[PDB]
Amino acid sequence: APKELSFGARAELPRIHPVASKLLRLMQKKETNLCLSADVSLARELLQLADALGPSICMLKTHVDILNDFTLDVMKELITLAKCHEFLIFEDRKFADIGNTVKKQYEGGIFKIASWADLVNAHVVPGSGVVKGLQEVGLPLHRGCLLIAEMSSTGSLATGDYTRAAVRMAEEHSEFVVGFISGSRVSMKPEFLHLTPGVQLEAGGDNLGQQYNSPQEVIGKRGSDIIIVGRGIISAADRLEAAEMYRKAAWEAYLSRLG
Amino acid sequence: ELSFGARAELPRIHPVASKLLRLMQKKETNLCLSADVSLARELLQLADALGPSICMLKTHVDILNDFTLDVMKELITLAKCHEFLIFEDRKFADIGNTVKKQYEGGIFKIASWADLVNAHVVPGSGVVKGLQEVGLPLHRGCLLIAEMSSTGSLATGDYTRAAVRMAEEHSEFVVGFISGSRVSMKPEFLHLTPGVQLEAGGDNLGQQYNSPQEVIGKRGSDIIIVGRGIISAADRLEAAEMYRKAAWEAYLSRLG
Ligand SMILES: *c1c(F)c(=O)[nH]c(=O)n1[C@@H]1O[C@H](COP(=O)(O)O)[C@@H](O)[C@H]1O
Ligand SMILES: *c1c(F)c(=O)[nH]c(=O)n1[C@@H]1O[C@H](COP(=O)(O)O)[C@@H](O)[C@H]1O
Repeated sequence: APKELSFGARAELPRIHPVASKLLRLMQKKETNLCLSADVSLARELLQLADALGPSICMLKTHVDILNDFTLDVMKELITLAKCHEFLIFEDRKFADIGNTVKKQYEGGIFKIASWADLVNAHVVPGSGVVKGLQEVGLPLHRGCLLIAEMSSTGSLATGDYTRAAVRMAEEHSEFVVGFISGSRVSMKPEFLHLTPGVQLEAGGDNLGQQYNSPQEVIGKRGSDIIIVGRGIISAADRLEAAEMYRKAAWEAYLSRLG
Repeated sequence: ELSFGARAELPRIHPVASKLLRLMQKKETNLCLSADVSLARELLQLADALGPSICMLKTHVDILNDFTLDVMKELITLAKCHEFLIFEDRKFADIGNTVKKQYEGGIFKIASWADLVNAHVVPGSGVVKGLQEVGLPLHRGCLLIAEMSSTGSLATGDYTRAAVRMAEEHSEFVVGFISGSRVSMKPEFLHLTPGVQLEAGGDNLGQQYNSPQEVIGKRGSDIIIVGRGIISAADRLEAAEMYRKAAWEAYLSRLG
């Protein structure tokens, strides 16, 4: 490992992607490395959470394909909230098709994901055509992408050579790929962000293969940058205080690693 | 090697698989049309004209600019009229808890109109577990993606073997594979193969093509999935018939 740089300093690296630098600078300014996984089915609840929790988060992660009442105008309201509170919007679409198809899934259809999503993510299983296809729409739109190097779930096949393949692909598409979904630091290059889902304060899982680790384990011991938290926050009675708990945990773990 | 008709009757066969296998036998088609178009009107006109020639119509509804559930109602009507299955090529690849909602809910309500969906095995078996919580009650089936057609695909070796084990352990819901060749020896499982064209080639974004004769005849797969080879042709009906006769003959020759 080389000497660890603050988020603010990483935001200035020669090879940093513009989207990554925007993110890094608001993380430093706001003292948050928390990404909210806004896993709700109603546009109202999504906008209520984005508004109240916006001050506490660096990023709001969406699954637009589970919103019962999606319209583009809800994403307009979301963008306003993103601009007011200063967070990025990440559509967790986990693209996993051939380049020719992913291009259309990203740009078109009802969702027009590229129109409103600062970031998206993609699996590397199809080989590099998946990134090439996404790039063709993402680069003109000044967007970035995360590659899924590891998954949080039991029996995940994103291990060993697969994970190494994700890193190699990220390096080769640095004008579009800004980092990873992973459970650990997976690249030594500080220009890359590491975002980690499967995070809760308490040990446990769900009944469908999800596994949880703590913010201190993920950021502190495993070297990731940002925790992604859904149910840990969304299921809590006071979602604001839960968000603050996770923010303070992830931030302190980052400071101590720095540190 | 058993005929499609005989496989439809296998003791372990899923009811979706046997409905498919029966209509494949009856219609003499093992062609799945990959209806990769962005307009509902074009999708519907393709399904109607090409319906008699296909055993399955594969959609990407997330590419349809004018998706509505009424469009899917109109597609179901044609599916019943011409006798084909509807396959949403949604290539689910998230944790079990998420795919459940992506499959049942949101705008698309995929489970309400899709006979079949597919899923990547990368997340581990929870992806199947979550999908089957919605699909079993609705009497749907699922295909697991054991191999991909694209350049640099990581769905090889131990990955493919994992997909096969996962299928066999979820045989109540999983009916087969998306693969480039036969990956399983169990005749209850369907093999469907994308990356198929009559001519050698690929595209500019990593797609690779093999012929129906190579895929069905030499590699032991059951059904070809064909998109651009048909959709980009002037006369889509004659293109479909060319693909049908190729895939059908190749099957008969392997059966012989
Ligand atoms: C995506 C992914 F690629 C993983 O490896 N793990 C993972 O959980 N996801 C998605 O992240 C969120 C986790 O939410 P939680 O378990 O905190 O509620 C979910 O959106 C899931 O889709
Ligand atoms: C999906 C998949 F998992 C593969 O391994 N290969 C593959 O091509 N797909 C999808 O199949 C269709 C092939 O279309 P064509 O190249 O004939 O137009 C596409 O819908 C692609 O998404």
